[PDB]
Amino acid sequence: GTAGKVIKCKAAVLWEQKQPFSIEEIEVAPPKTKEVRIKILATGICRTDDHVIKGTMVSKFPVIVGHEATGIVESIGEGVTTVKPGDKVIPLFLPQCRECNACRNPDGNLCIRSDITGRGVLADGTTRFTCKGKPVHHFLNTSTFTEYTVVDESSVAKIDDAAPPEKVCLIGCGFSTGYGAAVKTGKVKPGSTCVVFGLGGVGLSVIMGCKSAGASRIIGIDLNKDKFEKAMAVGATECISPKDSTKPISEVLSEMTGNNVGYTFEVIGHLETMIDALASCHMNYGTSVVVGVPPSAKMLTYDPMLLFTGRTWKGCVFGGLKSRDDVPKLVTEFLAKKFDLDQLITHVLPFKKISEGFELLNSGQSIRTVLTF
Amino acid sequence: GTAGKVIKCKAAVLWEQKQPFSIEEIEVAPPKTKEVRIKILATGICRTDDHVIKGTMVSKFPVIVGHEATGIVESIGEGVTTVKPGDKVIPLFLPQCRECNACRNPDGNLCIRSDITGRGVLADGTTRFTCKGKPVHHFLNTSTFTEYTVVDESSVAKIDDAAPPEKVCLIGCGFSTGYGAAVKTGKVKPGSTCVVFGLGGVGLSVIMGCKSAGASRIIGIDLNKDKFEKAMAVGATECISPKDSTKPISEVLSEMTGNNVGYTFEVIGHLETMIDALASCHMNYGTSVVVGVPPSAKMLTYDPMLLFTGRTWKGCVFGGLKSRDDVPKLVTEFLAKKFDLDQLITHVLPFKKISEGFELLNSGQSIRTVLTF
Amino acid sequence: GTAGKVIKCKAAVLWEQKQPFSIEEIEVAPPKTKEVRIKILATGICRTDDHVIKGTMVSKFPVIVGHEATGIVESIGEGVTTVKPGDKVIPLFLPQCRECNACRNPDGNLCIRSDITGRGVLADGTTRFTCKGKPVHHFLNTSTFTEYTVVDESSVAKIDDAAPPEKVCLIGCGFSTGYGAAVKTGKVKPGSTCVVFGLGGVGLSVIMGCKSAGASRIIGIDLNKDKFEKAMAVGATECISPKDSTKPISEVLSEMTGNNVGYTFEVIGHLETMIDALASCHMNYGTSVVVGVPPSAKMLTYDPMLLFTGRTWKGCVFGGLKSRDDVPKLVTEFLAKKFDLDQLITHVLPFKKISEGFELLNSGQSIRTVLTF
Amino acid sequence: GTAGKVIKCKAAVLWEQKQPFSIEEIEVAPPKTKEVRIKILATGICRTDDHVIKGTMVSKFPVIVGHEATGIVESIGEGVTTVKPGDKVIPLFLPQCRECNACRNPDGNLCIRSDITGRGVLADGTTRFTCKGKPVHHFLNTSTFTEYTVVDESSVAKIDDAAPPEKVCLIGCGFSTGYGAAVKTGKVKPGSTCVVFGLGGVGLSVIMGCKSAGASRIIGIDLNKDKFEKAMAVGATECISPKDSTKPISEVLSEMTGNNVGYTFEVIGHLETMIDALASCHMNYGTSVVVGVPPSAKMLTYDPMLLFTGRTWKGCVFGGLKSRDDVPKLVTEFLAKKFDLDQLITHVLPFKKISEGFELLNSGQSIRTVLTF
Ligand SMILES: NC(=O)c1ccc[n+]([C@@H]2O[C@H](COP(=O)([O-])OP(=O)(O)OC[C@H]3O[C@@H](n4cnc5c(N)ncnc54)[C@H](O)[C@@H]3O)[C@@H](O)[C@H]2O)c1
Ligand SMILES: NC(=O)c1ccc[n+]([C@@H]2O[C@H](COP(=O)([O-])OP(=O)(O)OC[C@H]3O[C@@H](n4cnc5c(N)ncnc54)[C@H](O)[C@@H]3O)[C@@H](O)[C@H]2O)c1
Ligand SMILES: NC(=O)c1ccc[n+]([C@@H]2O[C@H](COP(=O)([O-])OP(=O)(O)OC[C@H]3O[C@@H](n4cnc5c(N)ncnc54)[C@H](O)[C@@H]3O)[C@@H](O)[C@H]2O)c1
Ligand SMILES: NC(=O)c1ccc[n+]([C@@H]2O[C@H](COP(=O)([O-])OP(=O)(O)OC[C@H]3O[C@@H](n4cnc5c(N)ncnc54)[C@H](O)[C@@H]3O)[C@@H](O)[C@H]2O)c1
Ligand SMILES: C[As](C)(=O)[O-]
Ligand SMILES: C[As](C)(=O)[O-]
Ligand SMILES: C[As](C)(=O)[O-]
Ligand SMILES: C[As](C)(=O)[O-]
Ligand SMILES: C[As](C)(=O)[O-]
Ligand SMILES: [Zn+2]
Ligand SMILES: [Zn+2]
Ligand SMILES: [Zn+2]
Ligand SMILES: [Zn+2]
Ligand SMILES: [Zn+2]
Ligand SMILES: [Zn+2]
Ligand SMILES: [Zn+2]
Ligand SMILES: [Zn+2]
Ligand SMILES: [Zn+2]
Ligand SMILES: [Zn+2]
Ligand SMILES: [Zn+2]
Ligand SMILES: [Zn+2]
Ligand SMILES: [Zn+2]
Ligand SMILES: [Zn+2]
Ligand SMILES: [Zn+2]
Ligand SMILES: [Zn+2]
Ligand SMILES: [Zn+2]
Ligand SMILES: [Zn+2]
Ligand SMILES: [Zn+2]
Repeated sequence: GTAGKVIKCKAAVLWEQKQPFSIEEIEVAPPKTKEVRIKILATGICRTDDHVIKGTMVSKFPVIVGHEATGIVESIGEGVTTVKPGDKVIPLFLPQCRECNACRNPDGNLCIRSDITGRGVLADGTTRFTCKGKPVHHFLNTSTFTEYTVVDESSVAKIDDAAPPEKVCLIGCGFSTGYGAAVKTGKVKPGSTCVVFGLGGVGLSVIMGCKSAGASRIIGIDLNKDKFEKAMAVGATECISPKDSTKPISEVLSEMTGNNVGYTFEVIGHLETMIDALASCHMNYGTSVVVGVPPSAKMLTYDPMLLFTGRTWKGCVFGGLKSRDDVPKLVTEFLAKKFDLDQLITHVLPFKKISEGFELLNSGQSIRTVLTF
Repeated sequence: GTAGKVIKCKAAVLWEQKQPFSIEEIEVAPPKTKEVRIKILATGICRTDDHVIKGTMVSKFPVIVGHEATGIVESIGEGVTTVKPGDKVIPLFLPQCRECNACRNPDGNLCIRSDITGRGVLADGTTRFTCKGKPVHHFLNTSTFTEYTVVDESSVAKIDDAAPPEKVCLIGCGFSTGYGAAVKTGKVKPGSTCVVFGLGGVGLSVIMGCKSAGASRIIGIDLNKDKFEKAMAVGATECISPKDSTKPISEVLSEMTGNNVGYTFEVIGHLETMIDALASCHMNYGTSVVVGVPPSAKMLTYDPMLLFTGRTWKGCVFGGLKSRDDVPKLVTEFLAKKFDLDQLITHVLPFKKISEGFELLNSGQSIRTVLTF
Repeated sequence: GTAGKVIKCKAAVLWEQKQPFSIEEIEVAPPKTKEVRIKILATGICRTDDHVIKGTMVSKFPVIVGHEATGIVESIGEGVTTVKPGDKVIPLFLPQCRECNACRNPDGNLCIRSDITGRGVLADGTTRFTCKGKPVHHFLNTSTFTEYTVVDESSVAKIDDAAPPEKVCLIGCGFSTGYGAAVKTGKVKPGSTCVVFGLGGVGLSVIMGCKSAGASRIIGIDLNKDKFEKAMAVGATECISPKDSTKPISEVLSEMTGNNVGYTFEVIGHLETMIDALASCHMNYGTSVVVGVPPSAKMLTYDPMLLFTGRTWKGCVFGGLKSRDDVPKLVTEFLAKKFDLDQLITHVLPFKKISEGFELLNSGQSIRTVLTF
Repeated sequence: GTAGKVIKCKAAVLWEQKQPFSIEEIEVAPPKTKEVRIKILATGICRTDDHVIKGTMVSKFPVIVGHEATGIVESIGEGVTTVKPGDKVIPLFLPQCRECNACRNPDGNLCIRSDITGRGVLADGTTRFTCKGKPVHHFLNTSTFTEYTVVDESSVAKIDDAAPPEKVCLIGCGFSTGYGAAVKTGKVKPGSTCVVFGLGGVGLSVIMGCKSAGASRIIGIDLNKDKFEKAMAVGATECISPKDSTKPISEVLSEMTGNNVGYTFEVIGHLETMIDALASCHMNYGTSVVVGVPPSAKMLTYDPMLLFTGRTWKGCVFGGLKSRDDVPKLVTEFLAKKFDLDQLITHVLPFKKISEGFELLNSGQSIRTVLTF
C-alpha cells in the first residue's frame, strides 16, 4: 500500500523564476501529524500560478504551483479527524484553523496559516516534496500540479462524493473568489449597478455573483473584446473597453449611469485599474472591491480625496469565504444545479499539456483550463 | 425691523490666505427664495477653518469662515417652510436637499448641494456678503464668524429651543463628525478595539462614539501628551505617542492587542497618519476611517498589499450623518443627557477674541474654543 | 441588433382583476407602421394603475399597466418622423393625432385615440405583447411596467436629452394633470380661494398649479393627516380632514372662507367627494373640477340645485394639456427649474419591488414611488 | 293722491296649488323703508309661473305670482334714492343688493336676497298684500299679476322712459334669461355649433343669443313641431324632434354635426333632458348650460363619466345678469334695435284674460303672452 510509504509520482516542477515547466519525477513524503496526502483528480490553471512564473508573485524555488483542484484522500496523518482515506476533497490555499482571531471573527477569513509571504512550507515549517535529492516547495498551502500533494488538515475541505472533479475544482479558487467577491465582500444589493474590470475567469464569476444578488445593471470592462460574448451571456447587461473613449473610464461610467455606480470590482491585477475602479464607484456611497492580486513590491499612488468623500475601498481573499465552512456548501449548491461552472471551463486537457494551458491563458483564448489526471 | 432689509454688522473677514482675521463692518443682504438669515449666537473654532488661513484648503478671497454654530432665524426668505423667525437653528455645512441620489440613498449623505469645490456661494451661485464695496465669499454653505449669515433652507436644521447654543454648536461639525464617524460611518461593534489617531475636538468625539458603541478598548494616539488626560476622561482605555517607540506604530498596536485592532480613525489630516491608520487595523477584518481632511493637491502613496488582505478603508463627511434628520436628534440626545459636550469646550471667549481662539488651537492648548456674540 | 426583431424581456402582468402582479417573461413585437418601440428607464406608480387591480377601472386581461414613464427609443416603425432611435421620450397615454376635433380645438385635448373604454390595443386594433403564447393587452396607449413597449407615434413626446428619467416621468401623468388642472382647466385666477380634495401625487400637483396661478388661499383636504406637512410645503395655507367636524365639509369650507370658495378640485376618485367638492365651491360663481377618476359603472346621484344656482362643473383629463405640444415644453421648463418634481417623489425603488411600491401607496406612506429599470 | 295710503286694487290670486287663478280685490300696503310701490303696465306669462300652479315649484299660499313685467313707480318708501314716482322700471325677481359676495364678484349674479327658498316675502320678512283679511304672499321678490306691487329698492331697475312696456317686460325674465344664457353664461363662441333644447319663450331667446354670438349652427329641439317655424325665424339653422329617430338624441346630434356640438342649453325643465343635453355636447370640449328649472325635491342620477372626459356643465339664473346693471342696458340695446322682441310675443291680452294666456302656453299655441293693464 502507499500509506506510510513515500509516493513516487510525476509533478510539474519549476526550478527557477521565469523558466518553463519541467515535468519531473518526485517523491512525496507521507503525512505527518494532522496532515493529509491527496491524490489530485483535476486542477485548473488560475492566473495566480502564472504570476509565480512571471515573478510578480513571491515564491521560493523550486516550487510545485497549482492550488485550484479536487482530489481523493490517499492517506490521513496522525490525529486527523475531519477526513478518512477515500474521501473526495478540495485543497484549501486559504485555510481555516478555527482558532485564530480572523477565524473566530465572522467578518474575517484570512486564517493565520495563510501563506501570504511566500513561506512555501507546511505548518511545521518543512516541505513534503523531494526531487533529485533537493526539496521542492509548496504553493499557497497546496501545490496541485502534481499527482499527489500533502496539505495541513486546516487546508482540507471534505466535499460530496458525486461532485465532478473537473468542474467543482473551480470552487478551490476562481469561482468562489469572484462569486464571493460580490455576495460576501461587497455584498451587492438588489437593483444595484455594478462594474467589473477584467472579464477573465474570476471576472466572469463576479458577474455571476452580482446577478445572483439582484443587481439590475452589470457593466463588464475588458480590453479583449472577445471576452464580451461570454460576459454578456453571464450577466453583463453591457460591456465596454477603456480604449473606446479618450476620456477617463470613470467619467464614461458616470455618464452611462448618471453618476450612480454603487459597485466596482478590480479583477485584473493592475494598480492602474485599481485606481480606475475606485474612481468609478460613486464618490460617497460607492464601494470598490479589489479582487486582483497586485504585483509584488509595487506602491500605489492615488488621490486621497477620492476616498475622503465617502467611498469604501476593500480587498478580497477567496471571495470572503471561510474555506472549511463555505466550500463544502458551495459544492452542494452546484449539485443542486444552482450555478453553472461549465461556462467557465474553456479547455479540459491531460496534465502533460500543462505547457499548452499556460500558452492559452496567456493569449486570452481561454477562461479556465482544467488539467485532468 | 430688519426683515427685508440689508443688515450691517461685524464679521471676521479673511482678505487673503496666510493673513490674520480682520473684523470688518459688512453688509448681509436679505434672504432670497428659500434662504434663511440667521443671527449667530455661538460658533466653534474648527481645524478646517485654520486650513483656510494656512492655505491648505481651497477657497476664494475675501471670505468669511466658521461653519460650526448655533443661531436664531432672523428672517426667512420666500418659500421657506421648515423654519420661522425666532427659531433655534444650526446652519449646516453638509446640506440635505432630500432629493438627490446621496440624499435619497440610505447609505449616502454628501448632498449634491455640498460646496466640495470651494465655490463660496449659495445654491443660486451668488454671495450675500459685501464689505468695502466688495463681495465676500461664503464658506461651506455657512460662514459663522459673523453676526448674521444667510444659508439655503437645505442647510438649516431646526433644533430644540432649550438648547444651550454655546454647547450644541459643536453639533454643527466637531462632535457630530467624530461621534458619527464611529457609530455611523464605521459601525463600531461592541466589545471590539479601536484606535484613534488625533485627540483634538473631533478625535475626542470619536472616542465618545466608540464608547457609545460599546468598544472594550479605545486607544488614543497623539504626539501631544497633554491631550491624554482629556482623552481618558472621555472614554479612552489608554493613550500613547508614536515617539514612545522606534518600531512602527502598527506593530506596537498589533502587539498591544494580540493582533486585534478592529477599527482605526485618522482624525488629524496627514497622509502619513492616514497610511499609519490603515496599516494599524487588522489586515483582514479591520476597518480604517479617514476623518481628517487631506491637504489640497497631495497624492497618497501606500502599499496596495495593505488593502488586498481584506482591510476596509472608507472616507467620512460630517460623521456620515444626513444633516437635517440627524442634527436635531443629536441635540435631542444632548438634552436627554446621553453625552456631555462640556468636556470638549476648553474655552469660551467673546467673538472679538477670535485670534486668541486660533492661537490656542494652533498651540495645542485648547480642544474647542467657542466664540460668543 | 433588436430592430425588426421580437424582444424578450420581463414585464409586470396582471392576469385577472383583484390579483397581485406576476413578473413574467414576455415578447414585445417590433413596431409596425407609425409605431415606436421604447425601452423604459423609469415609471411612476399612479393610483389609476391600482384601480385596474381593484377592478374599478375597465380593462381587458391579461394586461400590462403603468403609464407615467420616461424612456429611450429602441426603434421606430415604418413611416415615423417625429422620433429616431436613441431619442429620449415620454410615452403619452393621451394621444395628440392633431387631426381630430378635440385636437383641432384649442380648448380640447381628448383625442379620438384616447382609450377611455378599456380597448387595450393600439390604433390598428392589435396587441404587441405575448406571454405564454397568449396576447397581453396594453393600457392607456402606453403600458410602462415592462422593459420594452410599443406606442403609436401619436402617443410619444420627444423630450430633451438632459431630462433625468426618474424625475420627468411625472410629466407623463401625475404632475401635468394636477398642475394643468389648476392652470389650464380651472384657469384659477389671482386672489382666488382654491380647495383641493386629496393630497396624494396629483392633489399636491394641483396645489402647485393653484399657487402658480395666484390663489391667495389654498386649502388642502385629506383623511390622512400625514399628508398635511407636504401639502403645506408645496403651497397649501391650511389643511383639514373631513373628520375634524360633524357639519358637512361644504359648511366648514363656507365658514372658513365666509362663503368665498372660488374653486374646488376633486383629486380622489369617489362619487361622494365629487359631490362634496361640488357643494363646496360658491353656489353661484364657484368652479368645481373633477380630476379623480370615477369608479367604472357607478352612477352619480346629486341635488340639481347645486348646479342650477350657477356652479360650473367640469371634468379634467391630463390637466387639459395637449400632449405632444405641452409635454416637451414642461420638460424644458423643468430643466429651467420652474417647478419642483422631487417634492412629489417620496420613494425611488427598483422595478422588481413593484408590489412594495403599491403597498406603500395603499398604506398611505408614499406620494409617488418611481420604479427604475 | 295714493302715496302713503293703502291701495285697493285687483290681482290674480292662487288660493292653493292645482287651482286656477281668482281675480280678487286686494289691499297693497304703502312702501316701507327702501321699498317701492309700482303700477304694473304689462306683465308676461313665464312657464315658471305655471310651475306654481302645477305644484312643481315651491310657494306658500295664497300667493300672487308673475315676475316678468314693466311698470311705473307710484310711490317710493323712506330712503329710496334710485327711483322716483313716475319713473319707468322693471321689477327684479333676481335682486342686486350690491353688497353680498355674488354682487361684488364680477362672475356672480345670484344676490343674497334672492328668494331661492320659496319665502314669498320682502327683505324685512313681511308681506304687503292683503285679500279677504288674510295676507297673500309675494312671488320671487316681485309679484306682478296685480295692478300694484311693492318690491325692495334692490329689486328695482330704472329703464329708459321711451321703452314699450308691453315688449320690454320680456327683459324681466324670459328674454334676458335665454339671451344671457348664450352670451354671458355659455359665452358661445363665433362659428360654433349650439343646440337648444326647448323652443319656448326662453329657448327662442337663447337662439337669439347664440345668433348674436355668431354661432354657425343652432339646432333647435322640441317635441312640438309647430314651434319650428318660429325657431327658424329667430335664428335656428334647423330643428328636429327627439321622436324623429329611435337612436339616442346625443348620437343623432353627433352624427348631424360630425361630433362637434360645442354648446347645449336645456330650456325645458326636465331632469331627463338636462342629461340628454349634457351627453349631447362634445364629451371633451362641450359646454351644457342648464336654464330650465328642475322640479323641486328631485334627485338627478347620471353617468359621471360624461363629466369626467372634460364637459363643462353649469347652471343659469337670469341668463347670468347682474339685474340692476344689466336690465337697463338690455332695454337700451333694445331701443338701439339690436334685437327684435316682437317675434317672442304671440299674444297680447288684457289682464282679465289671464286664464286664456295660461291655456295657450299649456297647449303649445303661444310663445310669450303679454297681459296688459
Ligand atoms: N484575491 C484572490 O483571492 C484571488 C483569487 C483568484 C484570483 N485572483 C487574482 O485575480 C486576477 C485575475 O484572475 P483570473 O484567473 O480571472 O485572470 P484572468 O487572466 O483570466 O483575467 C484577466 C482578465 O483581465 C483582462 N484584462 C487585463 N488587462 C486589462 C486591462 N488593462 N483592462 C481591462 N481588462 C484587462 C484580461 O483580458 C482578462 O480578461 C489575478 O490577479 C489573479 O491572481 C485573486
Ligand atoms: N470629515 C470631516 O467632516 C471633518 C469634520 C471636522 C473636522 N475635520 C478634520 O478633522 C481633523 C481634526 O480636526 P480637529 O478639529 O479635531 O483638529 P485639532 O487641531 O484639534 O486636532 C488635531 C490633533 O491631532 C494631533 N496631531 C497632529 N499631528 C499629529 C501626528 N502626526 N500624530 C498624532 N497626532 C497628531 C494634534 O496634537 C491635535 O491633538 C482635521 O483634518 C479637520 O480638518 C473633518
Ligand atoms: N384626470 C386624470 O387625468 C387623472 C390623472 C391622474 C390621476 N387621476 C386620478 O386622480 C385620483 C388621485 O390620483 P393620485 O395619483 O394623486 O392618488 P393618491 O392615492 O396618491 O391620492 C389619493 C389621496 O386622496 C386621499 N383620500 C382618499 N379618500 C379620501 C377621502 N375619503 N376624503 C378625503 N381624502 C381622501 C388619500 O388619502 C390620498 O391622500 C385618482 O382617481 C386617479 O385615478 C386622474
Ligand atoms: N333659469 C331661469 O333664470 C329661468 C328663467 C326663465 C325660465 N326658466 C325656466 O326655463 C324653462 C322653459 O321656460 P319657457 O318660459 O320658455 O317655457 P315654455 O313652455 O315656453 O317652453 C317649454 C318648451 O319645452 C318644450 N318641451 C317640453 N318637453 C319637451 C321635451 N321632452 N323635449 C323637447 N321639448 C319639450 C315645450 O314644447 C316648449 O316648447 C322652464 O323650466 C322655466 O321654469 C328659467
Ligand atoms: C378562462 As377565463 C375565467 O379567463 O375566461
Ligand atoms: C380575456 As381572458 C385571457 O381572461 O379569457
Ligand atoms: C374574459 As374574463 C371575465 O374570464 O377575464
Ligand atoms: C369628429 As372627431 C375625429 O373629433 O370625433
Ligand atoms: C332665418 As335663418 C338665420 O335660418 O337663415
Ligand atoms: Zn487562484
Ligand atoms: Zn485560522
Ligand atoms: Zn493589462
Ligand atoms: Zn469643521
Ligand atoms: Zn441632496
Ligand atoms: Zn468672487
Ligand atoms: Zn501633525
Ligand atoms: Zn485656558
Ligand atoms: Zn380571464
Ligand atoms: Zn395616472
Ligand atoms: Zn384579449
Ligand atoms: Zn386627435
Ligand atoms: Zn377615500
Ligand atoms: Zn427640491
Ligand atoms: Zn320667468
Ligand atoms: Zn347682493
Ligand atoms: Zn304666510
Ligand atoms: Zn316635457
Ligand atoms: Zn284658448
